[PDB]
Amino acid sequence: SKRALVILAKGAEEMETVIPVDVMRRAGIKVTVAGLAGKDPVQCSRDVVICPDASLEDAKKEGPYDVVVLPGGNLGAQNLSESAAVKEILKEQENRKGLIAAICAGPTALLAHEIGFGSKVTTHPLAKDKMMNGGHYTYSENRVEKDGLILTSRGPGTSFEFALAIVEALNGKEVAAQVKAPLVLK
Amino acid sequence: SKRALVILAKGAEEMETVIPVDVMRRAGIKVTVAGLAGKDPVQCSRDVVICPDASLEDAKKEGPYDVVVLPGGNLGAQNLSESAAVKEILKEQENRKGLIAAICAGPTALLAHEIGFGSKVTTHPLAKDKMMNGGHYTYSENRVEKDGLILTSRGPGTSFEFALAIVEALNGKEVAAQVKAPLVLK
Repeated sequence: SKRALVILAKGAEEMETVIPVDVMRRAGIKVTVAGLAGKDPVQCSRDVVICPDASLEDAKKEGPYDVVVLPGGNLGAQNLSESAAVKEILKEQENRKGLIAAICAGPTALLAHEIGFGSKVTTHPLAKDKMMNGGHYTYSENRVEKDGLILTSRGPGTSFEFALAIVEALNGKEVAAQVKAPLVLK
Repeated sequence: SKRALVILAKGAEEMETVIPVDVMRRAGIKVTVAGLAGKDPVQCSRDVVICPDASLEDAKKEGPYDVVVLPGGNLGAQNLSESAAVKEILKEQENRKGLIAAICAGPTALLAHEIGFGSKVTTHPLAKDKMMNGGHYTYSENRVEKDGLILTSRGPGTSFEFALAIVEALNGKEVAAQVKAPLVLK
């Protein structure tokens, strides 16, 4: 009965959006895919078009959520970083001691909104310098990094690991293992 | 300048749809996401809603394609299996000696349409018995199986491998390696 908010902006990495949504739903998490710009379909980085479940404005009224998830994609992460609405959502989640999960370029939105300073984080290798501007975080090359309530990961190829880490954090290791087996992961 | 047709039906596994589309586009392949039922948005197995690029009817007029891709998801694969339009597309592709790629439950649509009999194939473990009804194929537990122009794979967790195998088949090993590195695969 845990709840996840996935914030979907134009230019989001569609694999990094869909893998966590799908895996979290397999884990019995109630996931809301919320469109940053509104209710309209979102054109992702490789032109996959995804229809959000709700606008972010409407989804926020239905919170709070057990996790807020930020997909990557450079242009998607920049749109998340420039959003006052995302700022408020992340600050409130941080304030209530709720989990925040971000992947690839996604964690650079944490920097933009001054979230989780002092945490160990990872990002896509190409996003490291952006994330580390100012030295506000300590960098990690782990495929998934979790420092308390800040959970980060590196890229499309770590999305399953990222998603299962979220499942483990919310629903426990046993559920994560049960969800993992039918995926045919290596 | 290679071209891929991805046939998207209600109940398709969204990870198995999006990963190949995204990875193939990273490889410079022109991908058409074609809606089986028409141009309308498609509700995937875990409720991700994807807007196709075109209807299958319209996409067929723009062929032929260097690969026809069948995602899995049990209900999606069943819809592919029951479609006369898919039958014609697969038979024509087989007739012109073009590549057909299917993942998870996806290969059971090959059985339904009598495509590639005598090939070595793999499927999701839970789809093995369906696929092997009649003994028309030889079963494999390889994560990706390629027997000439029939390329198969096992599940969401083999989707990157499946996608990169398609890229290698169309654009060569060097391009596949170049596309792979920024994904941060294990």
